[PDB]
Amino acid sequence: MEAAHSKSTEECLAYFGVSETTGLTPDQVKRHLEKYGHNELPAEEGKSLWELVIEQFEDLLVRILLLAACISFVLAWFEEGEETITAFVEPFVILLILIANAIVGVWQERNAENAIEALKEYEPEMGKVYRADRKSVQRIKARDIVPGDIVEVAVGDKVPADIRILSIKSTTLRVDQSILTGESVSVIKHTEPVPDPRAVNQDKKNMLFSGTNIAAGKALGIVATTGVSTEIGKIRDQMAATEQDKTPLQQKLDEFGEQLSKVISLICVAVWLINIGHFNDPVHGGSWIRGAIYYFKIAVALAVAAIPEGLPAVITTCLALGTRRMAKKNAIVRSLPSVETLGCTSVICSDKTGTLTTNQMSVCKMFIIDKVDGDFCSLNEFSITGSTYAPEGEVLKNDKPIRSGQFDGLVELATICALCNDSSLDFNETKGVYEKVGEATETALTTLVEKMNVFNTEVRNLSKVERANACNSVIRQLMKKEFTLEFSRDRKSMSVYCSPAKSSRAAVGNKMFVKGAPEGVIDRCNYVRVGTTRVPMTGPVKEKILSVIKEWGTGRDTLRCLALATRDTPPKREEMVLDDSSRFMEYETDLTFVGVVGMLDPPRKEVMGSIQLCRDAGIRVIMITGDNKGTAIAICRRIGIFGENEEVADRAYTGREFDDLPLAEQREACRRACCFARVEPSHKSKIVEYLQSYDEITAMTGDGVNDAPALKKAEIGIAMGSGTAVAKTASEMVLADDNFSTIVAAVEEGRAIYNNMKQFIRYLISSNVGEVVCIFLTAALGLPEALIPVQLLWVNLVTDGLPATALGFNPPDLDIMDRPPRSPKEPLISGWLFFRYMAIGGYVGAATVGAAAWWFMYAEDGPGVTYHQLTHFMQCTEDHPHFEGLDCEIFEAPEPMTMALSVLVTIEMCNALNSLSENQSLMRMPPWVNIWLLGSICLSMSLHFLILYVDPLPMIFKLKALDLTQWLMVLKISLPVIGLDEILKFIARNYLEG
Ligand SMILES: Nc1ncnc2c1ncn2[C@@H]1O[C@H](COP(=O)(O)OP(=O)(O)O)[C@@H](O)[C@H]1O
Ligand code: ALF
Ligand SMILES: [Ca+2]
Ligand SMILES: [Ca+2]
Ligand SMILES: [K+]
Ligand SMILES: [Mg+2]
Ligand SMILES: [Mg+2]
Repeated sequence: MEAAHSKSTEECLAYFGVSETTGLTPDQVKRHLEKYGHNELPAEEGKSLWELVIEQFEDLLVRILLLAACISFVLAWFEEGEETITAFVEPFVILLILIANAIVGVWQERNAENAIEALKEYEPEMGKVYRADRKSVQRIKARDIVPGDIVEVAVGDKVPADIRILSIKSTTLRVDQSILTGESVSVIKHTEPVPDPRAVNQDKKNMLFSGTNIAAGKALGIVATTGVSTEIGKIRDQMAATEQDKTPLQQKLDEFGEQLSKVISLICVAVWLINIGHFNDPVHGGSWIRGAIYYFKIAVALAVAAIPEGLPAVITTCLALGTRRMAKKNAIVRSLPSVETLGCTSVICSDKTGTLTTNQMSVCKMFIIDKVDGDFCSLNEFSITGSTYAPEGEVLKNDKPIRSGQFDGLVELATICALCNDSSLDFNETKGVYEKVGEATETALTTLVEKMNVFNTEVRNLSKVERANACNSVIRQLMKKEFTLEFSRDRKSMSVYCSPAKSSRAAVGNKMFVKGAPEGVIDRCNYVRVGTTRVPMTGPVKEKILSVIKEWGTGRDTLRCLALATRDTPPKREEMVLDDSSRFMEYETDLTFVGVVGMLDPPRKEVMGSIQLCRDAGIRVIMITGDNKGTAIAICRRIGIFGENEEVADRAYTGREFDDLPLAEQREACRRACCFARVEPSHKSKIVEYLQSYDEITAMTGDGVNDAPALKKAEIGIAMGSGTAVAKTASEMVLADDNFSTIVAAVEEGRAIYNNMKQFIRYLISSNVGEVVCIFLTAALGLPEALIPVQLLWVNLVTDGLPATALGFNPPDLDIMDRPPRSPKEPLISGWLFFRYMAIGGYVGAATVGAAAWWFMYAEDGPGVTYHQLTHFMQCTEDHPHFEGLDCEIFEAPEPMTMALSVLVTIEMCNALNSLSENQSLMRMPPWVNIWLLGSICLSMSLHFLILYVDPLPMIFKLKALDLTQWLMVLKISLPVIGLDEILKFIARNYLEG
């Protein structure tokens, strides 16, 4: 606990009784835990109140049905309806379907959040600290850090706790603290005291807040506060939902449901108009109000029917369900649209180092100069065993193990690697493995030096903890590190200014030690070290040096190379201005070349596969990396971006080559090229922008801070679990797995959600069109009514519920990942599908009217009215326009009506079976692909039998239907709807378009 940023570095140190370079003792940590608790926020809890999630009423179309239930509650309250109790059923036939869908949505949401919180909580967040028990920085669960330990944080890192900056290791420290202050651009810090106890966070320029991100630099601090006392910890409970509006496809279907409300309204008012000619008929006693309320009831019931009340839930669900599956593949979705968007992605740009490759770097080859004599130049090459970051392995020259201290050239090589390095190693006592701290490239150097052991230091007798940095530390004693010129990607190198260590001999020379991408560094060398000697750089030498790099980079190990050099006579520090990062390169000139290291960095197993799948899915994959063009192309081949032999001249480019081109041609290069190399963070962004200028959906994959811009710019930003917090922050998705395959899976899933949405819509429209076709085909053709207000509410309850919501659990179509991506601006409803909705809608409307007619005319229990309906309904009371005045009222017979209602349900349930797949056959995609659907259907059929045969019920609705033969008819009329769509799918398949 420390109230102050306004006290000096010293004061804070003294406050906790801590040696700045060593950090807390075990016993100091034991106390501070007890006195302050773990560094975490208890919260973790309650993201939605059981109630909250229930209130996914409030939606577009659900509020309509909600209203509809009130009028039925009020029309019932005035003693009537048409029958007395039949009016108190009405409201529950409407609420029921609503409750059902609500239950499922709520369930899927709860399951999703659980699954997500399982994934997020899985891998523990780690911090880096100096503590007294270990000389080198060590990594602990952030949870364990307490006020008063020395914390190290560098570029990319999430600040783990609220920290008072003690010492800035780079020329600058830049923090992205948007999450706290809203401050959108990164901001500069210093280590000087900020006197005002009052001062706002923005003015605490010597502090670093838990949850912010280091955008540039490296720093050392002492922790002031942790857990709930944390500046961000105080404010959590609060905010008006920095939470959010719905997803593009959600807004699309919403707009589609808005204008389906239009059309249904019209057909509804139309029912009420097309009738009310029947608003004087004997049935409601001819009153000049009664049958206007009745046909108003027919309208409303028809609206509730036609309306897809479950559309808002089924999207919500397919979404939550998509998330739940992504979480099961260890992918964290930070932003809902990510799966649907990724669904129609035509291009996946991707970083290389740590993203496409494993980022488990090992130095396996290195060389220095051996002989230089005129046009002859020769190198001492070396091999290094050990693939891992473990200091165990040996240097080989000519298959024989050497003692690197034998070669002065290697002594300097080791010296630079050690000194020009912001990273180190830590040995995990539990996992029992040597882990990097800071960047892999840099750490590889660290582990290299330990292997080279150039001062023959005695290490056989050291713990695995001590052995980690021993040889490095030895070098650190040999030279004092005045300051460092942080690595920056423009010059593609990094520097370190040093003076000799004891101050034993003042002015025997300061040095700068340099490491960097070989082409730039070698260009800034005028000399070439030969052992302890120096000689002028020359063409033949450069050509030699470079060719062996080309060799290693392009070879079968595809080595990642770094050149190392010393500046023998640096500027005086006084002539050096550190404020301006753009002078660092000139400072790094007049160099002496020492040598080269080549690094092994294997491509991930899963990658080549995923790329193949993208090809098939019509998706492009571009590599975009700061690394050398040689090695980047070599790796593309190894990954399958390029085949092992292809002129690539026209479709791999460096940054320079790319910038050399005119804008027009840059844009076009992006369309054919798959490999961009030696490229800055601005370029990654620009390339993505270019792709986006073909109105395509672009995804960026990456691990590093140099990916954030592109990660942000892209439609979907996918960050590695292993990578930086800043890359993760700029992302919509995070592979905690680091498993590239999930990207493809995620594509497939977004594709499937779309297709599931489609099938739902097809199912409802076509079916509910038939329900409407039906009522208008009677009223026009001039028949007795086929259904009543509650009978309409019944087909609705039982066709528009779980059989529909179920489609959302349809499996992926069989060819889903074999057609190219959908353009995002495609007509939601295809002209051709609109037709298919009508074909089906028409058969359904006609099959249900034809059913009641068949009861009347052809049926043996029905009166034998024979063809021509006997031509009207006029008959009325006893024996009229005497046209076989044989039977009196048979109209109002429940039999014809309950016939139709049973064809409607049965047939609707049939073309749900067509809605397992857009254009696939029940022969290839059978009904048992979706069991959930089949259950729902039984539940409906089941519910529909109940209503018919449990003896109070049929009165509330209508008389039952002769099991044995009437059903055989219902089924005979309804089954063909399947045969119809299945020809219609045959059309769209065996002719094709989309
Ligand atoms: N810490 C460092 N110090 C000096 N040079 C580096 C360092 N890290 C990387 N480099 C060099 O700078 C280049 C640019 O790195 P970057 O832009 O991050 O792309 P990538 O890491 O994928 O190569 C690398 O290819 C490597 O040659
Ligand atoms: F890991 Al890279 F460019 F390939 F930063
Ligand atoms: Ca409905
Ligand atoms: Ca329906
Ligand atoms: K983005
Ligand atoms: Mg990377
Ligand atoms: Mg990198």
